[PDB]
Amino acid sequence: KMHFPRSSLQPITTLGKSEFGEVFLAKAQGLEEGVAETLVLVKSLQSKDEQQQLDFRRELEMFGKLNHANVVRLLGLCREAEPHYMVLEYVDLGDLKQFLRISKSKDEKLKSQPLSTKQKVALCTQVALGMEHLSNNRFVHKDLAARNCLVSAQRQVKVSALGLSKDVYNSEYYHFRQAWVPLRWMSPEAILEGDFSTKSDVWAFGVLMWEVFTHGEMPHGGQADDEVLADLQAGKARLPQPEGCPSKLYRLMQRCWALSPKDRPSFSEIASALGDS
Repeated sequence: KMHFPRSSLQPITTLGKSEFGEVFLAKAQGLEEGVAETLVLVKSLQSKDEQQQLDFRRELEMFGKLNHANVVRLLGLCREAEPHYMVLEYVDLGDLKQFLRISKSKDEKLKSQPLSTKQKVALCTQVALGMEHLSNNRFVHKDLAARNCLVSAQRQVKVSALGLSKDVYNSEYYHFRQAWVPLRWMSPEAILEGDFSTKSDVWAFGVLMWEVFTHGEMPHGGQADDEVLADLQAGKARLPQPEGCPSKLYRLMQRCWALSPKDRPSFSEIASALGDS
């Protein structure tokens, strides 16, 4: 495909483990013309299980096909030998969730740089633009959340797919029907029927906006996974309005959480709604 020699990868930091394998940062020598070494994100496929092989292929096909400022690029593939690697574009900072939590500590006495409403909207708009492109290209992400978005030091956002469910973000994944699913970001049809669509990505986007407006708080924090699932089954799952979130944008969040996927806004509609602000 877009073959890259693994011999030009110098591992720098292990980020964590996904259901596919290890996720690590590396310096990629002579990856882009002009630049000597490019810091990249590497996903390995250490699982020879059928489902994981198909998911790894699904991700590299998606990133390989998409081309947008708010979506990470597929920079290389190492499928010439074992284990296989997916080489993705990285950032100078890290994931969006980490950025949100560092911006505003729960301890008011610590130094902080809280995001203004304008800054929060700018982060949301960039994700909506990246997701509008992804969905325009008939793809379904299935794991949209702040942990899976990347941000630079100047708040430029890119939709990615890290899925560090085994360690770093193990608290955001739930053991359900023999799989580790992102429970607190899932619409009822996606988790209870396995029905994933652009509209299940719309529900997840609603949750992501909530994560931004709370400076990265856990959705339904203080409720155990089992309670979250039972509330979702009963149609009682309701994220509260964060303080500092305008009424207009919370109602938009609420329409993303419509029970029927047919009543949720499309990404083009969300990108426009965010533009009024």
